[PDB]
Amino acid sequence: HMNRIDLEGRVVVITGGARGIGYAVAQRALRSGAAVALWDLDAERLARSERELAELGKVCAVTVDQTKEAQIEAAVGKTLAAFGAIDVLINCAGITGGNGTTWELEPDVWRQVIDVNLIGPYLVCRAVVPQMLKQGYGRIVNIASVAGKEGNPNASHYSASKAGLIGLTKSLGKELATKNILVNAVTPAAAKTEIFDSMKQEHIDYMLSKIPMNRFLLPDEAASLILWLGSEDCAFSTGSVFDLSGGRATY
Amino acid sequence: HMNRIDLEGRVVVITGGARGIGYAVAQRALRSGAAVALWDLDAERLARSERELAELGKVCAVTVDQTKEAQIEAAVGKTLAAFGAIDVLINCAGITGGNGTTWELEPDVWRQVIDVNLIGPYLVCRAVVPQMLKQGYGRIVNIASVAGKEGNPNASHYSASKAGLIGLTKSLGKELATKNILVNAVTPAAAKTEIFDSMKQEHIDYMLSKIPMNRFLLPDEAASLILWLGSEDCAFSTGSVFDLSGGRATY
Amino acid sequence: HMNRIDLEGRVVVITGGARGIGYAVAQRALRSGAAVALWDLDAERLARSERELAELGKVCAVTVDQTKEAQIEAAVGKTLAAFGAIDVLINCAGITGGNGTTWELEPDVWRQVIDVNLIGPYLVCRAVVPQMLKQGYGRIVNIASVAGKEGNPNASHYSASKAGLIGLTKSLGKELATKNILVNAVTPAAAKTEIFDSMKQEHIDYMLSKIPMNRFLLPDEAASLILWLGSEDCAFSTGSVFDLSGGRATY
Amino acid sequence: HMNRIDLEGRVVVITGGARGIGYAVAQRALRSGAAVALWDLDAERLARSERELAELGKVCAVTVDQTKEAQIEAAVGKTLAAFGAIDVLINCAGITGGNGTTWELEPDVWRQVIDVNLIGPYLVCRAVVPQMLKQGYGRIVNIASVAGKEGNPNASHYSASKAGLIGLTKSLGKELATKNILVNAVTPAAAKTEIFDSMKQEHIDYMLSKIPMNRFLLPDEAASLILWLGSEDCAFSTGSVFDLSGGRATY
Ligand SMILES: NC(=O)c1ccc[n+]([C@@H]2O[C@H](COP(=O)([O-])OP(=O)(O)OC[C@H]3O[C@@H](n4cnc5c(N)ncnc54)[C@H](O)[C@@H]3O)[C@@H](O)[C@H]2O)c1
Ligand SMILES: NC(=O)c1ccc[n+]([C@@H]2O[C@H](COP(=O)([O-])OP(=O)(O)OC[C@H]3O[C@@H](n4cnc5c(N)ncnc54)[C@H](O)[C@@H]3O)[C@@H](O)[C@H]2O)c1
Repeated sequence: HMNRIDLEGRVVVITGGARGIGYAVAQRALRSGAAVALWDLDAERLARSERELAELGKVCAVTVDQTKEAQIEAAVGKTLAAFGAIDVLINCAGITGGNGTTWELEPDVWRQVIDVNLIGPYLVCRAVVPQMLKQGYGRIVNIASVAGKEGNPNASHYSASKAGLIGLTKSLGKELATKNILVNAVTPAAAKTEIFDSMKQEHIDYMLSKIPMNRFLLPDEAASLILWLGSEDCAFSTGSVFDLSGGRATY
Repeated sequence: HMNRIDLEGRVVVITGGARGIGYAVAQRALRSGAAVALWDLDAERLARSERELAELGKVCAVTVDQTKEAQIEAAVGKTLAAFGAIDVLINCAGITGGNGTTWELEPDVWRQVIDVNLIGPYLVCRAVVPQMLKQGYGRIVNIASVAGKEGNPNASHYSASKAGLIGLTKSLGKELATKNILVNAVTPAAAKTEIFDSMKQEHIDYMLSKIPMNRFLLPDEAASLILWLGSEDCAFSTGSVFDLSGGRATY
Repeated sequence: HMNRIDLEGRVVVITGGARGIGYAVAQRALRSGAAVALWDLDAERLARSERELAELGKVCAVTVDQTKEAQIEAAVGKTLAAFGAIDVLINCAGITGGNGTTWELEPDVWRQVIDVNLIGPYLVCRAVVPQMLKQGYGRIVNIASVAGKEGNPNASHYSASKAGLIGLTKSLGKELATKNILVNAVTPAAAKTEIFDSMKQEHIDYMLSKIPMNRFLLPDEAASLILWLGSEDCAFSTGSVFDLSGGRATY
Repeated sequence: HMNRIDLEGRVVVITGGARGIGYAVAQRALRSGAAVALWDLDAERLARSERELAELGKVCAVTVDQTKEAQIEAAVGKTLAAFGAIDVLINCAGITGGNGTTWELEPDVWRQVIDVNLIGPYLVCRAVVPQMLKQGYGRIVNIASVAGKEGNPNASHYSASKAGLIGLTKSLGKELATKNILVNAVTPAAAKTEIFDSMKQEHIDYMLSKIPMNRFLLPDEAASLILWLGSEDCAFSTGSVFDLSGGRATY
């Protein structure tokens, strides 16, 4: 009994599309009638995901490091050559940077998390917004985290980067509010994906204990809301934050 | 290009269903396959709305003052006799109480706004939750306001009541988080309905000036998100607040 | 090493002044040079508290039920007869209403908590604000709770009442923003106003598990911030919420 | 009638101390009995500010780029040689980065704002926290902005950097909550640190239209709250955000 999201005729770019939440978003988008451009850093995994997802619809895989402007420019070009538009942008491709106190983390890792998780979505938005303006239509969905609302201990870099991504979402949504391009963020709690391998077990336990629903988020459940925000039904919500924390968040 | 929300086989109670946002929710729910129990104080208008909406699906109209426990009990009984379940509850039936400073409003009007807008949804939830527990399923959607997030000047009673409704939503969602009944609120900005007749023109202008999208909310747009929250696709969001303010709200 | 708050020549009304946080605020206000009007329900506890506090400065004990307009009017008159002004209003008369799920609490207790915790501060503000407008100066501090930010399970009435009090604070602060009367709320965690039952150590452990500082708030610590908000140095903060949750709150 | 903040015997580091809010904080800290280490980039402005402030108490001027680990290490050493401790850290070195839409700002300016406004305070905290842990005491105050709560249009980099700084504050406060080092942020509105161009009265009117108090924040008013958060009376607030927006912020 899933809702039938209407993405017919639309083109959806998904960063981080090779695995995890991004891959589940790709599956649901293809089942909703979209063409999907799957953007990811991991060229080998991306090839396997492309061939799996092609069974569901039109897919174009693009290898891109979303911290590098020149690679993003080439990715926009390849996407437009395949499909002719970018109607929907899902920024999904973050890293955790491991766990440690603010003063014990390595500064190069702190900077890397800010680069991948905050600078990256900024650079992708900078490249894609002019195309959405050209179209007179777009939807942008930034995948943040409940950590960006809350400031998790032992995850200061991750939390600051996702809090910053929420701030970017609020500014960009207000800049585009009269231009038919709506821009929102989602705040998931932990979902059991491969990103768990980059964290300490005690941090995973901590994240679970704070969830009133008493289980982790499933990627398919995340995709339901993410693609709602990528659809025309999302019509009067912009610069806003939509929660996926299983009852945890208090705002 | 609207999404097809799957409410097939479900029963939706809508308070305030005779007009405005509640009526638009009823239309969309019927088009989504739900049976609708339309609850409202205005017995005459409710009869006209029932006969209009019956063209779209199964409708049972129920006259009820949602400040009166005994009338709510009778309304639950009438709804169950018609349709056998209450799967979804949309609390929509608020009043504004006019406009004036906190110290110049009449205390009886201040109390009346709290009664209708906060006590009322509490009493309806109290009566309906045991039925949802009996079913092993429910969705509750409380229609608050951006005023409940922000505290509008000259609307202290309305703002306090809607802020209180958000607090109730957060408590109730956490109480039910392991019971398969998810509970969320929405925060609309102003929509041009008959509720405008109860406010001063300068307050209407104030509300509009704060909207980055530069227009009012349409009832049909509100219904898209309200019924998403009333669907099974809403799966890992509870005790949460979903915005409909056209870019205004900053949280 | 406590700060010396300058309340010299100011008159402070404290509701709930005979007990708990209100009593600690009274002690600190007298030590800061204020005259204090202690407003409370229990004439006997008031008389005892007045005798103790008179050793610190000028105190007027006022018996008043802050849910009753006529008693508030008599209380304002008695305060003005004693001291000639009301410069600062501290609303600290809240009750908890016990604990239970939203659908199992008694409706009359739900209503009583709304009346005491939300209607009461509204009624006191509506009587006191006109006096502050005559003076051209005032400070209002509403004691809310972290429950008003978060929606605690099994405390839906308490949480809704405190969330509503925060909404009132936001509206009233904006109404008075050019009138030299600043209006703010505080959100304490679990405050150690009472030694709990010797059999509830498990529940005490649970409450402390939500507080990163791993102890309860002391009333004297609350009074430091409450009276800062009651002082002239609070100069550019209004309609705002100041946290006292020991690291718990995430906004 | 200002409060007498007790900073007797304490050492306060102020980044951005030569100008604006940082200079006003220095004046108030010296008047409160503190020794002040003024940290700033401009040796010339630092020397002028040091000469003026030395009339109020003990001051050590430290030339440091707070984006450079090696310079921060030299700055901590010079501060400890002069004064023997760092009890209080005020991070007040932010830049605006100009204005423009998200897609038209220069990426190197976007990165520079993140570096100065988010990476810099992180680097200063990582050097100073170990010293506060050796002392068994500290207070950290991060000067953020209302833009970090709200996401101002045409200031996406500034807003994201300040939102990220708030996230860092929340994580670091919780990491230190049992270590006697409390960590909080302030959110000023438009502060009158500089007289704006004589031709921008229309833009000044627009900024003031968003502030209910209808004037700009004064640096000395900001310093009252900033140093309260730097004092022992700030005792049960950590990982929190204290507002200085003149009624604008809605959380
Ligand atoms: N998984 C969770 O529990 C969880 C919780 C909260 C938020 N989130 C967020 O959701 C998003 C998806 O998480 P996930 O669990 O699917 O993660 P994941 O590790 O399974 O997948 C992330 C993907 O991003 C790609 N990627 C990383 N850096 C990149 C870069 N510079 N350029 C391009 N691609 C890059 C990786 O190759 C990978 O395929 C992330 O932004 C994450 O922060 C996840
Ligand atoms: N319309 C807006 O601009 C706007 C903005 C923000 C929030 N909201 C909220 O959305 C909801 C719907 O607003 P609307 O514009 O459709 O209002 P409306 O005035 O058009 O309809 C409200 C309905 O509620 C009914 N009602 C009132 N008191 C009742 C009671 N005690 N018991 C039962 N029914 C009762 C009325 O008869 C009416 O049919 C309200 O809760 C309102 O506060 C509306």
